[PDB]
Amino acid sequence: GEAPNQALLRILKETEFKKIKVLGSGAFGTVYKGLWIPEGEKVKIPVAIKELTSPKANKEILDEAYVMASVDNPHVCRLLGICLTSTVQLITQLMPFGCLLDYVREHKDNIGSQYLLNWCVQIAKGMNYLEDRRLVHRDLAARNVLVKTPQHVKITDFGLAKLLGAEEKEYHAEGGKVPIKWMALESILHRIYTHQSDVWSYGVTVWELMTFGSKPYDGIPASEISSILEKGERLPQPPICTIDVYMIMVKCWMIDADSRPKFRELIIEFSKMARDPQRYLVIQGDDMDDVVDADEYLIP
Amino acid sequence: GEAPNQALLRILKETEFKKIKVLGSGAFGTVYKGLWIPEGEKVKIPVAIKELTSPKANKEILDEAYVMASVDNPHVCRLLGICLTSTVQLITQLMPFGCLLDYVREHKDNIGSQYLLNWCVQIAKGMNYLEDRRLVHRDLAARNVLVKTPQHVKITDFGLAKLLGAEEKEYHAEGGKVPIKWMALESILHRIYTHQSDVWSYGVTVWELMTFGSKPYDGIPASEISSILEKGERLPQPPICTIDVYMIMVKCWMIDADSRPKFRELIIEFSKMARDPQRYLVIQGDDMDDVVDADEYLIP
Ligand SMILES: CN(C)CCCC(=O)Nc1cccc(-c2c(-c3ccccc3)oc3ncnc(N[C@H](CO)c4ccccc4)c23)c1
Ligand SMILES: CN(C)CCCC(=O)Nc1cccc(-c2c(-c3ccccc3)oc3ncnc(N[C@H](CO)c4ccccc4)c23)c1
Repeated sequence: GEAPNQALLRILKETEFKKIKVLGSGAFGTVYKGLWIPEGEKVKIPVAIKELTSPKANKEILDEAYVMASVDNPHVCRLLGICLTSTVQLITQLMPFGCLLDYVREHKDNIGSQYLLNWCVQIAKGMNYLEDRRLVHRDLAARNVLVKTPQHVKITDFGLAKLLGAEEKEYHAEGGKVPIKWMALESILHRIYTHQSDVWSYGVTVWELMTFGSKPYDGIPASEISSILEKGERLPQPPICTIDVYMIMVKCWMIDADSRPKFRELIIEFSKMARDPQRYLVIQGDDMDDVVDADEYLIP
Repeated sequence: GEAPNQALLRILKETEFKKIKVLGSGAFGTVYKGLWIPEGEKVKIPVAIKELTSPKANKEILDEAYVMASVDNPHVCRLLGICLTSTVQLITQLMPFGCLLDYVREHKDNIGSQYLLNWCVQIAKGMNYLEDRRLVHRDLAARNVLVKTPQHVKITDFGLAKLLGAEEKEYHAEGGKVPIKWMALESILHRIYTHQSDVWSYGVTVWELMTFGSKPYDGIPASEISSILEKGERLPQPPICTIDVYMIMVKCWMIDADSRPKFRELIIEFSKMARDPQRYLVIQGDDMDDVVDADEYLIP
């Protein structure tokens, strides 16, 4: 009827792995840095460990496990396993440089156009993988893209992700509590989510990167966003962005979802731009200008 | 009778230059970071400014000015000028990375053998220049070599330097107060200073670099150093040093000063070693070893 999901859910013993330090905490619970040492082999795998014993929350962690266990792509984070302790723990590959949002914020002065454009390509590849797997992410943002190395990023945080049937094109949400400033207008108005609603969020994610981590609609409270977007207002053209790049962003933000580009198209277009990055992003780097070194100023 | 010293002593107005920050203070006085802007030209020269009104000290500052004004070489710091304020100020090119001693101490983990050996060559070139100018430095150490860039260092601090006559081979000091752990044995015993006594100090300076800024004879008080050296004891072979390199150090430390190498020989020998650095210095860089990244550990 539909393709059997034959993904393997690996169960790990708590004794196999070692918590080293807390990486962060919040409403999601807390995330630890750790080492995972399977008894049989001589390997030590660096890992991130996530835990929250509420009933609804336990169901949600396992829903997140299902999705991470079912994805396998170089630009998306996979679940390594779970540990069934007093509270359930998710285990995944450590992404040492943290989320991309924080990375761009505290490396503005050393991030070149080659890296910005390559990230855009990589995220588009991960999303296209997810689309092929009939999976709608529903929470794409710079904070949900992690950095394994500065040249390799991965999509993560599938806590809102939803699978789709072969005979199904959208997902009608309920209750909500979704990040408003990253979601498509049809999602705000009618709680509809598509692969093309993820493309909107991709647009906003790209906007974050090009603005080096600025908050979208900084001065605006969530309740207005709907009407602003209804009026035809969008995120402004970032300083470093040529019209070429900003045109792609704007295309991701059109009312007619089918008019928006597909992730495979976005891969291609950003791939093209990555071949000649300084034509498409204008960055200063890539105090006074009359300064001269003493041993080039010779006796007059 | 002897070669006229036709060096120019440039006098600068205090209004020409701008103190930006104190770089350091001590018995020498204080040194400021600054910018020098000659009124006529559109240049802004980064400079270091040094001031101490004692009578003997004023004579000494001017003696230091004489020497710095009389040297011109890429591996020695020249005097740009002096400013005749309430107290006299020496002005020279800023060496932004500070003294080499501090540099090696706080970059151990990122200093490769190529840099260590090249520095050794550069210092030897500067000293050979000084020898040609008939000038005996008398205070060569890692602290008196400044870093313009990580790949270009310069000799400085001529406060003990002495000029020599064409018919003269040594300098008999008086009073003293000279750094004991860097000076040759004949200087400790008989207050004699030569170009070959500077070579001893060069040996100790190289030892500092190869030990990444260790204090020579760390546990020993100054009064013993004479007898230790008299007994045949020397600084130990640093961990990273091949016998080839340590042999050069030891040669710099022989009783018979004429047996010690000349700076021109030291230039050559270290130059040769700089062509294949990892043959002559063994450094680890140039936690566990069973660590494996999660996306190279595939499902068993
Ligand atoms: C609530 N979310 C929608 C927003 C997530 C933003 C966030 O705070 N992410 C986050 C928080 C804490 C840790 C990590 C994380 C890090 C990390 C490493 C160094 C410094 C800072 C963060 O590395 C990671 N590697 C893999 N996953 C990570 N976190 C996700 C959950 O965000 C995760 C999911 C499942 C299992 C393990 C970890 C991570 C990532
Ligand atoms: C007492 N001496 C035998 C030991 C000197 C060790 C020392 O403290 N040197 C020192 C002290 C203060 C400033 C400098 C210096 C720096 C510098 C820059 C950044 C951070 C730290 C230090 O840069 C310099 N560029 C040129 N000369 C410098 N100092 C020498 C006197 O050490 C100097 C001599 C004459 C005029 C100006 C400066 C310097 C160098």
